Amino acid sequence: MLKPGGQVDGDEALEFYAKHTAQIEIVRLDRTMEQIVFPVPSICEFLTKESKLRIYYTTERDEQGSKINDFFLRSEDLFNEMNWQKKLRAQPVLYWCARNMSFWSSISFNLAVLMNLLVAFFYPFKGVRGGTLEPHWSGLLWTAMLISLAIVIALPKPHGIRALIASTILRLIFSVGLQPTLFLLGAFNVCNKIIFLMSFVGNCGTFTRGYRAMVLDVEFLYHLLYLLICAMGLFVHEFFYSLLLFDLVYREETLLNVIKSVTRNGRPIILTAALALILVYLFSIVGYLFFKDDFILEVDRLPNETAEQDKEHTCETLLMCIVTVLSHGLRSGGGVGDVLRKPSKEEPLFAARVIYDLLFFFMVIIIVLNLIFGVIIDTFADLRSEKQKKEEILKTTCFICGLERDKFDNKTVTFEEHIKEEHNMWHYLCFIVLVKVKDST
Amino acid sequence: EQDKEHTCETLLMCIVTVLSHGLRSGGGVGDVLRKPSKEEPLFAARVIYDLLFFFMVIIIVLNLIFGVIIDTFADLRSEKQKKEEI
Amino acid sequence: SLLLFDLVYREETLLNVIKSVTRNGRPIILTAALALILVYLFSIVGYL
Amino acid sequence: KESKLRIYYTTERDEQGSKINDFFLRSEDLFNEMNWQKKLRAQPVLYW
Ligand SMILES: Nc1ncnc2c1ncn2[C@@H]1O[C@H](COP(=O)(O)OP(=O)(O)OP(=O)(O)O)[C@@H](O)[C@H]1O
Ligand SMILES: [Ca+2]
Ligand SMILES: [Ca+2]
Ligand SMILES: [Ca+2]
Ligand SMILES: [Ca+2]
Ligand SMILES: [Zn+2]
Repeated sequence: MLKPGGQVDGDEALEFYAKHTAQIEIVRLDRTMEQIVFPVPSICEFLTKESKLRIYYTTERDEQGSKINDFFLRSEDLFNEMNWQKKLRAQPVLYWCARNMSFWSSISFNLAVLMNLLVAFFYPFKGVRGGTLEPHWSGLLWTAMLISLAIVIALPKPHGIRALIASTILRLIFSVGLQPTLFLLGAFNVCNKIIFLMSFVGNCGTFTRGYRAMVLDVEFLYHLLYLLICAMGLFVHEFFYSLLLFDLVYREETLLNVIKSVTRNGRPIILTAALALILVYLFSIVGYLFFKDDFILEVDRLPNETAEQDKEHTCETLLMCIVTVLSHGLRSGGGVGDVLRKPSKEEPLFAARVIYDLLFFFMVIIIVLNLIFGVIIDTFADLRSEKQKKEEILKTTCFICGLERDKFDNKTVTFEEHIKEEHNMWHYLCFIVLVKVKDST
Repeated sequence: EQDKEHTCETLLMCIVTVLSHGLRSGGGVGDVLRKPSKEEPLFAARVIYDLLFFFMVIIIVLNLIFGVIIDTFADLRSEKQKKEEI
Repeated sequence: SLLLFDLVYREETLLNVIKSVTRNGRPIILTAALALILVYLFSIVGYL
Repeated sequence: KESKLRIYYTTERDEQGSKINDFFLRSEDLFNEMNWQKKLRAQPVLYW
C-alpha cells in the first residue's frame, strides 16, 4: 500500500504524506550511525530550482575533499532566501514581474541587437525620406516579405511573433521614418530596462541587506550602468548603443570561459609584453647608435589647402625612433627590415645590416610574439582539465558521504538510489532548516 | 582620372573597410590607412589607435579563435585513447 | 566539382579532423561575433 | 563481419559503466538484419 498511484481510490493521502516526509543518516559521539525520518518544514517548499542548481554547481571541495563545510556555510543564505520569497509569493504583481526575469532579459537583448544593426547600417540619416533604399526598395520588398514565413514553418509561435514585430517595424521604417522609429525603440528599451531593474531588485531582495550591500554588489551596478548607457544613447547620441553589445559576454557562458583563459593567467602575459617592449627598446638604441640615417620612412601629407618631399626622418629623437620600431616593426610580418630602407651590397655595413634584421626578427617575432600566444593554449589546456575534473567529481562520487560510484556495486543499493532517498543533499537542508524554526521544548 | 576614393563617408562602408582591409592585413588596420606625418596634432593618437587595434584584435581574438581548435584536438585524442584502452 | 566533397565521407581521418572545429563550434561562432563587435567599435571611433 | 565490427565499435558505456544495455537495444536490429539477409542469400542477382 505504500507505493503511490494506488488503483483503489484514496491514494491522495499516501502521496501527500510521502511528498513531505524526508530521511537522512547521521552519526553520534560514539561513532554509531542512526537513520532518521521526520516531516519536512512548510517553508522549504518555496526553494527555486535555479538556486538548487547554483548550490549544486558552485560548491567546491575543501582541502580534505569534502563539500560539507561550504554547503553548510550557504545554509543561512538559502534560509533567508526562502523567508523573503514566501513574502513574494503572497504579494501583488511584483511577483508577476519577478517571475519573468528571463523574458525581460531576452527582450532587452533582442532589442539592443536589432536597434544596433540599424545604427550600423543606416548612419548617417541625411537621406531617409521616401524609401531610404531607393534602388534597393524593389529588392527590399521581396526580402522583407520572404523573411517572415520561412522561420515560422518548422518552429513555434514566438519566433513568428518576432517576425510580426519585424514586419511592423519595416512597414514604418520608410513610411513613418527611421529616426522616429529609433527614438521609439530607444524609449521602449529604457522602459524595459527599468522594469528589469525593478524586477531584479524585487527578486533578489537587496533591500534587506542595507544600502552599502546593495551598492557594493557587482551585478546591480552592472545592470545600472547600461540603464545609464541607454539613457545617454537616447538623449546624447545614437552611437552609445554600441557599448550595449558588451552584454553578450555576460549573457553567454562559453564566451566567459573563452575570455577567462587570457585573464586567468594574465600576469605572465603582461610580463611577456613588458619583455617585448624591453627588447624593442634595446634594438631602438642600437639602431639610433649605428643606423640613424637608415630610418627613412615614406609618408604622404594632408591636402595642404591652408598650407614637395616624400620621406621624413624618424630617428632624430630617441622617443620617435622607438615609436618607429614599436609601430612599423612589430606589426610588419618580417621584422623591422621591411620598413627600413634597403641598402646595397656595397655598403660597409651591409653585413651588419643583415645581421641586425635577422637578429631582430628571430628574437622578437619568432620568439616573444609567439611565446605570448603559447600561454593562451596552456590556459585552454588547464581550463579543460579543471572542468573535466569537476564534472567527473559531481557525476561519480556522492555529495555528502563521498563514496565513489563503484563502492556501491552489487550491494542491493543502486548508487543512483543511494542518493535519491538515503543520502539526498536537500533533506539535510530541510532538516537543518526545521531545527532553526521548531521550538526547543 | 582620380586614384583615391573615400571609404568612411557612410558608417556601413566604413565598417566594411575595417572588416575587409584590416582583418586580412597582417598588421592591423594601420597598413591600409594613410600614414600621417609626425607634425600632425593627432599623430600620437593615431599610433595609439593602430597599436591598440592590432593588439586587441590580431594578437588576441584572431588567435584565441585558433587556440580552441588545438583544445579540441587534445580533447578528441584523449577520448579516442580512452575508448581504445577500454 | 561538388562530387569531390565525397572525400570526407569516404575517409575517416578527414572526418575526425573536421569534427574538431564543429564539436566545439559554439565558442568559435561566439568568438567570431566578439571580433565583429570589436571591429564595429573601432569603426565607430575611426568614423568619429 | 561488418555488422560485427560496427556493433563492437559504436557501442558506448552507460552511466554506471556497462555496455550491456546498449548492446541489448541493438539485438532487434541484428535479428531483423539476419532475417532480411537470409532472403537475399536465396535471391537472384540482387545478391551479386
Ligand atoms: N549526495 C548526493 N550525491 C550525488 N548526487 C546527489 C546527492 N544529493 C543529490 N544529488 C543529485 O542532485 C539532485 C538534486 O536533488 P533534488 O531535490 O532535485 O531531487 P528530486 O526532487 O528527487 O529530483 P527532481 O527535482 O530532479 O525531480 C538529486 O536528484 C540527485 O540527482
Ligand atoms: Ca607597417
Ligand atoms: Ca608567430
Ligand atoms: Ca588588404
Ligand atoms: Ca596569430
Ligand atoms: Zn551518500
